[PDB]
Amino acid sequence: FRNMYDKYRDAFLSHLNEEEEIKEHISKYYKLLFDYNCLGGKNNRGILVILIYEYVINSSEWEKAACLAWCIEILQAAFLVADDIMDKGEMRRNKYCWYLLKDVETKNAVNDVLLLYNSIYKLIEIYLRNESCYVDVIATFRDATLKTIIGQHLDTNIFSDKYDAREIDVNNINVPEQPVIDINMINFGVYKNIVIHKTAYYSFFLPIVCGMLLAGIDNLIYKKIEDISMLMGEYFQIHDDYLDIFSDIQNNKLTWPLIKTFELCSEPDKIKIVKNYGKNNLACVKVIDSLYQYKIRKHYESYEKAQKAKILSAINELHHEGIEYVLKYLLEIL
Amino acid sequence: LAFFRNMYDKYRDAFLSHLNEYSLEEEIKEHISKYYKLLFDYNCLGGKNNRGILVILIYEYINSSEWEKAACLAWCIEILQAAFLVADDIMDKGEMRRNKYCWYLLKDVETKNAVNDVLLLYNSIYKLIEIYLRNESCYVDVIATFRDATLKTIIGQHLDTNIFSDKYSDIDVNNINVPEQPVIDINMINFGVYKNIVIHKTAYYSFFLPIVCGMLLAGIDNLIYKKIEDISMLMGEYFQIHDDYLDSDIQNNKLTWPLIKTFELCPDKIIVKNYGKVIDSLYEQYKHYESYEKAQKAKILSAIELHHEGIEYVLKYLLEI
Ligand SMILES: CCCCCCCCOc1cc(O)cc(CSc2ccccc2C(=O)O)c1
Ligand SMILES: CCCCCCCCOc1cc(O)cc(CSc2ccccc2C(=O)O)c1
Repeated sequence: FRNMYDKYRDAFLSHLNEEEEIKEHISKYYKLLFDYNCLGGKNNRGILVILIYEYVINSSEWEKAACLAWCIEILQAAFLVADDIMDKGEMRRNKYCWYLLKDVETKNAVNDVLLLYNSIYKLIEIYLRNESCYVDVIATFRDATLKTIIGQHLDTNIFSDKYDAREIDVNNINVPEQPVIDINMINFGVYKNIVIHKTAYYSFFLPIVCGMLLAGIDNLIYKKIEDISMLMGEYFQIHDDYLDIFSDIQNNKLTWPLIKTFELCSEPDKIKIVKNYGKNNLACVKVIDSLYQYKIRKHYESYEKAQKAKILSAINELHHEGIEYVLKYLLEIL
Repeated sequence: LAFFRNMYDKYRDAFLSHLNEYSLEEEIKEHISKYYKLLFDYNCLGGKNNRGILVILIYEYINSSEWEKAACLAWCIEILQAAFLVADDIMDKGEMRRNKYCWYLLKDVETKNAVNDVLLLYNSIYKLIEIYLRNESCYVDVIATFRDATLKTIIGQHLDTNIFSDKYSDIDVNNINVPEQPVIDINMINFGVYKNIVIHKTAYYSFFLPIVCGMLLAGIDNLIYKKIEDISMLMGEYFQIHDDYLDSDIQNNKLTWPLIKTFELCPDKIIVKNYGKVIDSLYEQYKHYESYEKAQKAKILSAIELHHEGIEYVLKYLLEI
């Protein structure tokens, strides 16, 4: 996989490359945009396409599968660039975030998101325009992205001022909304709504469905895969929330640990939480951290056991030895 | 007409419905709606709608089902326009757009949302086209037209943003310290480059796309598309240049027509010390626009050798308005 990279980068660079001085500057820039942001990640989404396809093969077919696999990694790159803009991040994959670079800046990074994003659909035209799944593939990418955009919306706004059912001041361009958690949003239903949309569709559903469509599978097994994907996304974002404890607390994010602590702590501790969650002051966080007291460590281990079981149960009702093997596999390496 | 402007709520609500069919909780769905209805309303309405009407005109030159599909494409262009405006304002750090505050400036919105909202508006387009034209034979071609124009636009934007920048000289992935102070580069101050920028940044999506949209839906592939591409390239220029004439362009260190015309014509070049912060008085110093508009209008009418009385009429018409 990691070998095929240059081929797809260059095919798109080629597309762009049809005044000479200008063409040359464009290339130096866009090659870096690709290299800087597409390489360096673990590539789980990418390999998943290749694995699922394999288990459901001449060189031409790999060419097409590896294309889809790389298009996922591009999508990922686009999301990381955008998310770092939005969250005002510092570090990503142990380098500076793209937008932070003096030769890049926020102005270019925005434009670059749209570029990466659209690059995907061009590469799919180059390699799969004639395949019968073509239209379905481009649709999968579109629908997964839309779901991701909504999941991102929610994650950004769940505790925000705009969330009665007061509307938006199209005249207030000044003053800020003193980041303040909203106890009404601190429940599992909402969290799942965010986590499923923000991560499950593009991290699991998309790659699997890509590998399945190319292979010729529409059939009632896609909805089975959607549900497994929903389950995996949760299992997994929640894992991530467990680690980012050992910026989210100051970044005022809805996390699993936050919700578990809330449904579990005494009416007086809930108030401490509200006074310290998301605020700048270090005493405030050193303290949420100490509330995590309710042995969140242990409550995770309990959830991981139970959720892993829910995931395996749904996989065994799939009736496809090849896909079952891959998903059992990914659930070990995820 | 304002028949077009009437169809608006239908397409906005179709896409809002799509969202409202997601696996979410009712309270959450309600907030989502409130927000996205505003994103559409605030950014899609208020414009002149030339790109929109162009689709409807070209197509016309018809039962209700056909309008439904053509007005879809027409609105999709206006949504595209909305997304480009939102994005451009973030990039150029703008203040006012259509005589209100820019979307991203709003305290309930901020840069963090606006970015995400550009992607949402953009993708909304392709969903609307699935809804209204999934079964049409031109479907695949239509979605590609939108894709290719966007890509050209994106490149045009890249150029417009960077033509005078530090990296364009005869990238440091470790420098994150406030950017270099902006300086024009005399090497870039020529017509070739400017047409490169203006063609890509505006011509494909403002002219080519809406015309090709009206053409594909109508059943025209044929060798007349490349004719339309060229007219479209020409109009793009004719028109960005007009906008340069009305023109914070000097202040924003932008490559403009007046800048290039003055440069090829003017010790005065050493412009370099004041552009991007008297430039104004260098312009009244050196009428040349009125000369170009007469010549370019002629070049455009001459190309409209199209052999199609219906299309020719509309293009002659748009060139007036
Ligand atoms: C339109 C707005 C875009 C919204 C998209 C939000 C993106 C955040 O969702 C994520 C959540 C996670 O838990 C993990 C990851 C990637 S794994 C990863 C993580 C860090 C570094 C490298 C990698 C790597 O393997 O490539 C993504
Ligand atoms: C993602 C890459 C970023 C893309 C950036 C593309 C730049 C888009 O900005 C513009 C370009 C133009 O050539 C003209 C206009 C104003 S026309 C207009 C203005 C306000 C209302 C209605 C209209 C109308 O003619 O319908 C704006």
